[PDB]
Amino acid sequence: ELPEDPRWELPRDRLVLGKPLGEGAFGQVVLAEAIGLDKDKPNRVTKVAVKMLKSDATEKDLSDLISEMEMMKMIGKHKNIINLLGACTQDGPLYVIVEYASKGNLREYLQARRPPGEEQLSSKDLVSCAYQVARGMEYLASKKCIHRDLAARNVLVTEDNVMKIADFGLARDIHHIDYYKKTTNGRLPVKWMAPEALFDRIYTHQSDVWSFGVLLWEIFTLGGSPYPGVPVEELFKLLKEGHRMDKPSNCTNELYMMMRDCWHAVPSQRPTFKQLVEDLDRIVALTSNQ
Ligand SMILES: *S(=O)(=O)c1cc(C(=O)OC[C@H]2O[C@@H](n3cnc4c(N)ncnc43)[C@H](O)[C@@H]2O)ccc1CC
Repeated sequence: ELPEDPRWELPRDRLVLGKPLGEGAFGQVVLAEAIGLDKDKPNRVTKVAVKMLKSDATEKDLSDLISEMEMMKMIGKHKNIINLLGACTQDGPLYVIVEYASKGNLREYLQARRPPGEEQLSSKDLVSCAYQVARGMEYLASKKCIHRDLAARNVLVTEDNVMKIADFGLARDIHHIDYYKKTTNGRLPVKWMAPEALFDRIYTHQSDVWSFGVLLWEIFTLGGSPYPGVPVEELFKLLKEGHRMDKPSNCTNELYMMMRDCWHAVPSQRPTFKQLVEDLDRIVALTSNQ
């Protein structure tokens, strides 16, 4: 059984479970409606996302879920991250309630708004999106949190087009990861990892800045796939040689200098998220919406 925490505990009959949002091998997430989430307003419903364990689940699976929830509690609230909203831990299965992003992940979001060959994105929108992710990371970095898998897939979009970093409190042991394991879409995660993290198993804020650069590339290609057709072994050889991706079309020289700056071979020489936030702020201001 779990110890109760009156800070986040919500009654089970106050949560109306709905349709599934997706599964995996660890757990599953479902859409739901929560009544009286806020103490002040107990007669209004709020759409939320609920994470739970699956059927044949180990004690390790359960321990990881608890860890994720605990990390979120300590980290605190921020507009550009998926925030914790409550939990059902007593007399039943564990339910972790978080904010709901109705427009899916950033990759999907971008791909659906590409030009034809329903909604479109201006240059300012793209830069604004980048600015939001940098702010989220800046906050997370301030609370000593290292993401380890920052990518477009792990960034969700709300109904009012707000970017929110997801899966940041995840518990994933180093040296147990499969480099050859692919994603649901068919991409390899090793393609977002800084060289030092990929070869020497060293994760830091600076390694997350490297992944942010690949994320910038994903934004300006509207959801492109990095290193398409490149297997793991050839990826290693490209990184050892200093290879860097080419500048996407309809990207300014200034934004492609930023990407390169994030991909600096020496980790101390890349910009911090505090700096990235400042630069993107000035760029958003000067970028056309026409
Ligand atoms: S878990 O730790 O196994 C886990 C599971 C999932 C997952 O099943 O993802 C499936 C789909 O659900 C979407 N999704 C997750 N969280 C949200 C929120 N808050 N709003 C909307 N949609 C959400 C995913 O984007 C995916 O399509 C994901 C992550 C974990 C943690 C490692």
